[PDB]
Amino acid sequence: PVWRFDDRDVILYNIALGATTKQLKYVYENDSDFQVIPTFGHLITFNSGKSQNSFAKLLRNFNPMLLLHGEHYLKVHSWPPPTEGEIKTTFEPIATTPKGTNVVIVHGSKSVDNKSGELIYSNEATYFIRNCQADNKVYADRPAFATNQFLAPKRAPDYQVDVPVSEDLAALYRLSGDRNPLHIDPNFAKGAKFPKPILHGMCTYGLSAKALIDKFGMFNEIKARFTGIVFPGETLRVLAWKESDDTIVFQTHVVDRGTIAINNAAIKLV
Amino acid sequence: DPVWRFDDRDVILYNIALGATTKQLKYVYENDSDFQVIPTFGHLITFNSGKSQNSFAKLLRNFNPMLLLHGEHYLKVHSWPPPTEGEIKTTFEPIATTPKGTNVVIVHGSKSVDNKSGELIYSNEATYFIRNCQADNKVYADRPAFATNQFLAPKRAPDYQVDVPVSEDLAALYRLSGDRNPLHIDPNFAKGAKFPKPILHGMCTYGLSAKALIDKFGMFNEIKARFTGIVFPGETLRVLAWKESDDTIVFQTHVVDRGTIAINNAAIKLVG
Repeated sequence: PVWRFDDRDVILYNIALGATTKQLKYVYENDSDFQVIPTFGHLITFNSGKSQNSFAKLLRNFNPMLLLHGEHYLKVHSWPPPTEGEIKTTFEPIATTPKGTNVVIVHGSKSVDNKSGELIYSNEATYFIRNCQADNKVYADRPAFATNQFLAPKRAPDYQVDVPVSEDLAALYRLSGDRNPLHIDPNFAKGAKFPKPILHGMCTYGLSAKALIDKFGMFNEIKARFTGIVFPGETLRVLAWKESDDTIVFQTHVVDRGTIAINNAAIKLV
Repeated sequence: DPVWRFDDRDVILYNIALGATTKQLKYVYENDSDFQVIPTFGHLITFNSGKSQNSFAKLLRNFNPMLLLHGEHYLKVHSWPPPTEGEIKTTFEPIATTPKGTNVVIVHGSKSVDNKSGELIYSNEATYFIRNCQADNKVYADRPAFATNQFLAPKRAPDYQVDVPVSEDLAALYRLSGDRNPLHIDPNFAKGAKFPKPILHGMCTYGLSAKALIDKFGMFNEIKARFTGIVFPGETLRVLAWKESDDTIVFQTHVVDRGTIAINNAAIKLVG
């Protein structure tokens, strides 16, 4: 499963996460510090054309409409990550945990440089699937950062920033690979008992990641739990605590409805 | 002859850069029943290949690519509606050349066909104005009347007007459609080309104008315009339009912030 990407993918993605023309490092391929926002590494999901669904063989009675992306963990192993090239992704289940009539699956991936074999990204996605059966198995150990609950300490946030979400952001963001109609088609969305189309959880995650970098600098590890929906046109509020020399704990709040979109989350600074 | 392979992603990215939003899913969602492309999309072969820029620098002397300015553009869509995906093959043929002092005015033509059928999709006539250059004085082919029509704005007040904000970040998005010229994003190159800061692509202004016109008047299959003034990211456009027959909408594009004219001598031909 090979994915060839270039500066156009990088810039399209960076802009979707709020990169501006003031930040030429994000939007301009000839800038001396031209760079990709590291959450870009998850996009192998949409460019590893069939292989991505390899966890399904371990499931029974699997209905895709009943699947939820509950957690995501990403690591960058080669700093800084590349802004162009060719990467090969290997997918492997990490764990399956039967829970009543449902299953929690942890699905792992590793993306390497296709012309040297150098490890670039790794991802661990946690999926929650209703009305599904599976074996109770553990295929691999997980990094501490991936399973850390990252509870916000009982003090004031060291940082707070508001991030308006364009009413049209999902329309742009989906060009990075995820075409799910839930994020764009009102008929589909309302048909699915949503008030209107929702923003991609990974876009919320990225937006959060970008905002945190503007303040705290770059990170090579990120983990978060998805706890609530976000609508385009709404405003996100990122609350952040500096919890070690290494580690920024955060939450992403939705101002307009007084909910929480991202919780149990942190980044590890380079 | 360069082969251009494009898909829904290119179309939506282009359409969004021209101000298309989720209020108009026909421009921004590929599974919309009316999914379509704003037809200026057909010009992109002008900037998105190497044989599109080296194929005319062929009668050029002392050419600097950074000293290039786009002066007029004509586009015709021959196959309606324009495809939202496919493979297109383009042939470039010189139309005319002229020295004007130490600079050079060049009219360069192109025809774009489907790569699977040989069917004519788009025709383009670009007019370039290049600073600090030198060339022969020549004329190689005839031109459609619509391309050389001066389309003088009628003396009456416009039949229609609308303002179009230009995001400070729009050139960064627009250039992803193919024209990477650093003049539109890098202050160093913009000043190298004698502008105070990066300028918006002439073709983005052109396309923003086209999009506003379509919203009011419907689809067109033929467009021509003269570029007469710079536009900076962050400024506000004003499209002025005059209905000049059941067929033809004459327009100008003004810059509200500085009281200048960015596009003049311009019109579209409405589809049937």
